[PDB]
Amino acid sequence: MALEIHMSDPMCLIENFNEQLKVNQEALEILSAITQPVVVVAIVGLYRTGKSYLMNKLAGKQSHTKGIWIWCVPHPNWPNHTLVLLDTEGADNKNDIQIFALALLLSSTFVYNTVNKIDQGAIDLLHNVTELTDLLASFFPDLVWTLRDFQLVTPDEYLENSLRPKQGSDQRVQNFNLPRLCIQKFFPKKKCFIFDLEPEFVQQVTEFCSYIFSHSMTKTLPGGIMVNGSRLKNLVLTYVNAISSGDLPCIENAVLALAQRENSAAVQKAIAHYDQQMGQKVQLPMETLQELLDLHATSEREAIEVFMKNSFKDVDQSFQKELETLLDAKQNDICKRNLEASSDYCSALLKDIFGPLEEAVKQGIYSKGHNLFIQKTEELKAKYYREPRKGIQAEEVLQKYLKSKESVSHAILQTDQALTET
Repeated sequence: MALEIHMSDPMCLIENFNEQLKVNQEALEILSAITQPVVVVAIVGLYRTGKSYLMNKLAGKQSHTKGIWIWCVPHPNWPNHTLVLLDTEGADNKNDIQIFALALLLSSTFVYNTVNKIDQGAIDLLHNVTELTDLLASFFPDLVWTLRDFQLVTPDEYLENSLRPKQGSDQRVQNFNLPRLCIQKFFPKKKCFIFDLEPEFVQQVTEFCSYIFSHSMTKTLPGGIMVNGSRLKNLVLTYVNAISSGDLPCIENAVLALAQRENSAAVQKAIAHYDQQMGQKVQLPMETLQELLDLHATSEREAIEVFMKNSFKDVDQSFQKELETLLDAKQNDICKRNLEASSDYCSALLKDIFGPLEEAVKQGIYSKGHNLFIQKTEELKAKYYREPRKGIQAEEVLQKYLKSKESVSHAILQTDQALTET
């Protein structure tokens, strides 16, 4: 089951309106339904607003300030891959650093979109967002630093030269090297672009898109764990609830929370499959108990397989043992329902087979006599035993009914013997 989604316009994902970080639930239902692997490239534009121009070129064809906006499009070069675009723009206060580090945590490519040239303020700002996403192999996202509006030096050498530290040890050169060295090791792969309709300006914006479409990889987690639309939803809920609660987002707790949710979903898909198979193949008045248990075993082994194909790092087999106890409870319930259905069905058979019989004795039709009453009851037991499928509780309910009619049979014998003497 694969559901490919293509949306025409971007939506709001995280809201920083007022003071609390609110999550747009409608954007999560669209994201969760995505089954393909996602390539999340986050676009963060500082200072001047860029009318989300880079986001539209990456999508294949309004203000995104205090919050993150998401846009899911199919990858143009990678088949069966979903391109997820995150756009956000913003001395800037501390509330925008939280959403920038969020976009950095959710992304596999971080597009830093500033203006003019690389100043100390933009480096200090990028250094600040890397601290909220704690860093304590290749799951770190790559940096794409774009510069708008402007000894031959290439843009790549400029970015590598804008981060080259100067030797020294005073508390004003160390503070000059600390942010420029903290992002040197944070982003292992770096790329720089210089921007300036003009026929030459689109040349740099297309090779920027060609670099994003050819280099940006599927987002992964520590442990070689590919991320799709469902797992990115849990990453957002884990990271947002971490920031909104005052905690620093730890990544080892995000993967455990994701594992505990995919396992809870696994035991539900197993029970759902078991309920479907059991509800479609079982009519309660079964012929024999063994035929009901064989139906349960076939549905049980299929449910266990559905769990194993959807589980993810089952800790101590706690979810598998939980599933096996629920299946055993359904085995005891269906066997109890099988006996009740056999008793209730067989009770309705006696009301119709012995209905006219106990109604005939009420009018004294055997008050002759009794030898014709025992042979008529015996005749009705042959019709009851030759019913097509009545369950396994057929013998116990018949005897329980016959022992309740002993007083009626003894009374007919008294009347039959009372008139033979006269």
